[PDB]
Amino acid sequence: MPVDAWIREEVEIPEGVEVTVEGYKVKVKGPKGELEREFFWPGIQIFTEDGNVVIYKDFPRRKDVAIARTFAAHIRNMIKGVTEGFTYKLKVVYSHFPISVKVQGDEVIIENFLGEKAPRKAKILPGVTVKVRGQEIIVEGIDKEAVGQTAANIEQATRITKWDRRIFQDGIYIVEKAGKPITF
RNA sequence: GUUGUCCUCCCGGGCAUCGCCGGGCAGCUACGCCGCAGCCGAUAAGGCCUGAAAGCAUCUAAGGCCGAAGCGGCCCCCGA
Repeated sequence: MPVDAWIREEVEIPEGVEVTVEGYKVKVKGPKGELEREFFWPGIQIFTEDGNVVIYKDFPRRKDVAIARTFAAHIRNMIKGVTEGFTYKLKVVYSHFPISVKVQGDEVIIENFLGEKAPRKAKILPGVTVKVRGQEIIVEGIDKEAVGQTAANIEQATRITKWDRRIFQDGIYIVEKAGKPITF
């Protein structure tokens, strides 16, 4: 099990992303927008030491080392968030009634969900943009977290739990996440 | 309207503890009429995102998104 005792990690940043700290809060600014996050752990200093952002605490514990690596991964997703967007594709597939998925406002509305005269809805955050092209639907946007939430909110609304789950199966599902979610 | 009886008595009255019966206004009542929301925020159970401990995976270990007739505002009653 991990041989740390400093504990100190180092996070590699290019010259194409600059990062500036002011307290225990990290802001990452690159070509395409910027994104700020708050990393909230107590007793840990996050600071920029030259070209590298370093996350450290003097007293190592098993719990602190997990938190340090999670924060380090968050900066990396932010880095590849501020260079280029993340794309998840979802497909709408249906059991009987053609099903019309359009974005009206800052919510996606789905109508003709099993012949329904009522909406199913899922929230679409401003950092994420949702475009519908036929019955492929693409959730796209700056940050991996924003993109992950927006896409998943769409699947859960349409989610079948009200009847049989092997025979009633109409709804829009996560065809791409970055593999094929999710099985046992 | 009407029985008995009293006033001589038509008229007009007493009493039988409203004499009894018939109608019914005001007023009071139902066996009458009229009125008595939504939404939101924060949460449960739950569904999940990112994501480690365990380079992967994972709804949780931190961060984050929703979500109860229940909880508050909203609402009704009292209140120098």
